[PDB]
Amino acid sequence: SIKQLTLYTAELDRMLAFYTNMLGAQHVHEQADAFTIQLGVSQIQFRAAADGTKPFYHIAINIAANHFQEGKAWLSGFGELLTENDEDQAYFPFFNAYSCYVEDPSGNIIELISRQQAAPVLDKPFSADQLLSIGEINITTSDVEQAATRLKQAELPVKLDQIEPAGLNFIGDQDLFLLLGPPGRRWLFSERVAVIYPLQMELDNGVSLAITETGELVIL
Ligand SMILES: [Mn+2]
Repeated sequence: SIKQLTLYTAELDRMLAFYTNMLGAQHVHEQADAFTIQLGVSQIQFRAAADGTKPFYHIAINIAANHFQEGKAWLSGFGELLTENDEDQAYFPFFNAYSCYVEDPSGNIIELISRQQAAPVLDKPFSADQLLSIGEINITTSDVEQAATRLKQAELPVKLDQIEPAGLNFIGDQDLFLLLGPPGRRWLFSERVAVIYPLQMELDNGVSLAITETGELVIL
């Protein structure tokens, strides 16, 4: 799992307000030029972006197998559900998962993903407290092959021979997938195209990595 994910935002105040309203004050902690949100076992720290930049990312959050429709209703309370092909939800056969989407104030593509066999069945109502963990984060890089190699050296599940430098590459198993790809292409459910912005993350296993502002994946 992702223990800590650090992202940048040009809209810190609006984002603070948005996530405090969505998740509750108990899940959000404000700092001077950053704040954190707790998503189950995962934390995201949003930091002030450099002037003249407007970073955004694609983040999917795991929810229970049996709570996709509740999650979808809940999400729609915070913004208009995104659509693709006139559909306001998606089914992904490869992940056997249902997904729904909204944009936050920075234009982040916030997905709720309900993995039908790779998530728990929770016999209990859905709420902000039932966001399980981070299920997806884009790793948008200036060198996909170099990135894949470093990730495998970091001992992450990478099938090097399958890596497509020009497309999206799913890295992981179970309930967490890093979306490794180049910039350029429009994200599903969004007007926005993949663009390199910096981030860093620490995994549950103690592995930590960074994407520099030029798109280099660097294993910290
Ligand atoms: Mn996704």
